[PDB]
Amino acid sequence: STGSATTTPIDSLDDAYITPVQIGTPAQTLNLDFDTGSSDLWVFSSETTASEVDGQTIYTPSKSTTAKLLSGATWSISYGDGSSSSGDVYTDTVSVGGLTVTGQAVESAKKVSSSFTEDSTIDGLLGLAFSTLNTVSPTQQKTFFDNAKASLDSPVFTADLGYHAPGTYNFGFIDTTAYTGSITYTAVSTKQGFWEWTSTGYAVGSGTFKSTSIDGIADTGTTLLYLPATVVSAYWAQVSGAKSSSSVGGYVFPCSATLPSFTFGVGSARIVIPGDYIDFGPISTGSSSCFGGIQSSAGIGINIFGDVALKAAFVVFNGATTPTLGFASK
Repeated sequence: STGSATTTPIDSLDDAYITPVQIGTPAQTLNLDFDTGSSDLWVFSSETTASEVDGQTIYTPSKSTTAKLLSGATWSISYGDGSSSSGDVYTDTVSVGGLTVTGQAVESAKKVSSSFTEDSTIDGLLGLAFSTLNTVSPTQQKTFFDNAKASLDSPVFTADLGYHAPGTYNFGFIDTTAYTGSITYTAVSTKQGFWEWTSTGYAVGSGTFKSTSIDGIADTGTTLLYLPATVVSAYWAQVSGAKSSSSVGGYVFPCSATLPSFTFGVGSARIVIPGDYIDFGPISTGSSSCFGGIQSSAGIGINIFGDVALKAAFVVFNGATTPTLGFASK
């Protein structure tokens, strides 16, 4: 089997991407944030505290003939941005882009933090990291990908995120028309439950490539590119007037700037992030100070190849017995 679904930016900055997912019988379609940095499929639901719902579409298990309470199971998750959610669990039929999993754990939110409530466009998350990070207790649950894997033509999914445009998540096949040149594959460590890999270095603009190992995670659920302070300082030093602002929470730059590109290494290959992808616009409405899309990972504890980086590539998440990651230009 295979699946193919379009993923759409939630706003004009590509802050996140939503992908329609069918849950239950008859189908209830919710727009979920596919997140390769976590491993829970959770949804706004008929059980979510009413004051914490503001415009989201909810899953109502009582209206699904295939829903079954997973008795005794609870979940609770906290994300790197400080947001959180928790609740109980049902199993139900879940389909993405024509690919159907029966008995998928659907984690029903009883509580969500304010950032979730305030984002009316995101109806929940669909985790695509390794199932060892799943938070369901006392019986840990498998991700949608893990459940689908054995039925897939090939044990892979791909992320093809758009810049200010829709893109695609495919399951079970590699669309050879969706990228240019060849795919370069690189080793993955699953030790921390993430799609963790080591970039071979970077360049700023038309500058020379610096060969240096940068361990980080491929994370579709993080907006920005978070890298070591040395690397980030070298990038922003090439933008007149750019500075790190503790008051704003990272690097800002004059909105009048033209940003240089940023290149990262994948083995001997190179992925170029155009300067425009690094512009996240005014820090507040009407400001002439703009927020940067490359920020320091210092104090996160891990480097994160988020959407800024991933949307510059066609990315293969290879879930074979020995997982790997592939990157192609597009």
